[PDB]
Amino acid sequence: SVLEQIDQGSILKLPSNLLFENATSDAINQDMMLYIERIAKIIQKLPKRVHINVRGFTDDTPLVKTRFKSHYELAANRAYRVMKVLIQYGVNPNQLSFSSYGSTNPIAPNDSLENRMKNNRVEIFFSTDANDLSKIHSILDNEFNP
Amino acid sequence: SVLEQIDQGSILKLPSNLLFENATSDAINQDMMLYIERIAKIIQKLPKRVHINVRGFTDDTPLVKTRFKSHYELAANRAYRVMKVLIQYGVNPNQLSFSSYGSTNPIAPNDSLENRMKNNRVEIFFSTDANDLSKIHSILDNEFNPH
Repeated sequence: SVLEQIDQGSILKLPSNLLFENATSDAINQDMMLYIERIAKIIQKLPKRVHINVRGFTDDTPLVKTRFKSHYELAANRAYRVMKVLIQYGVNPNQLSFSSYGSTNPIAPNDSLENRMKNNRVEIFFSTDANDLSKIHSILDNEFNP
Repeated sequence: SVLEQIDQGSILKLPSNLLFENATSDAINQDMMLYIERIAKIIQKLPKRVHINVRGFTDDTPLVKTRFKSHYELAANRAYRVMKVLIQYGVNPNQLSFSSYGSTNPIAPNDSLENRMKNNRVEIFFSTDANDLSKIHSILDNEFNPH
């Protein structure tokens, strides 16, 4: 699915070759722009405390004819560009950040065309900074340990 | 107390204003490297399912003595350098990533130097990708709510 759940938040998975003109570009295709607007709009309906981290991943195919010096960098620029478009479409900048995994920790091994493709993605990870449990513990800790 | 807990994980706050040559640089002061080695040393006392994210934050002071074109970029490069020094000292690349908040999410209002200086931060966040509860919910959703 485009949507996956883990215990500390939600992940929207956007394949990089739908998003970007080519293997080393960070320019977003016109036909996906309003798909990102649609993500910005649904963000406006989420709990006030939601944080949105735009995450870049790449396969490990060596970089060729590009100003980008590493996968880390390509992934960073990609996640950043998607985050920028979310801001254009009205998302509060104080609810956003971007991240880069480069070619590390792939979804699939980098040994087929299909697999490398899965490793090429931007994930939009939705979580919150909740700390009630942490406050609870700390207050009880200070009360019951010296 | 360089350590803060939130319900999804742990936040280690680095002495960022000491680690970097100046506040608009991404070059680490070589004298301070021991501090990053120290952290690196301890990370291996953590299981490999732990994910380690280095994140950069800055004040909103207009950029000055730098090739970088934005706060987002300065904070990214700083988080990245720390991430790279962690790799240097043995931390597994497959557990590591870096993030930038630029000048967003200040911890203090940007309205005095000392407050501004508080907003320049590098932090390491520790978490996991646990999905038991989600799997449990999904199993029960398919069963009692089939589509």
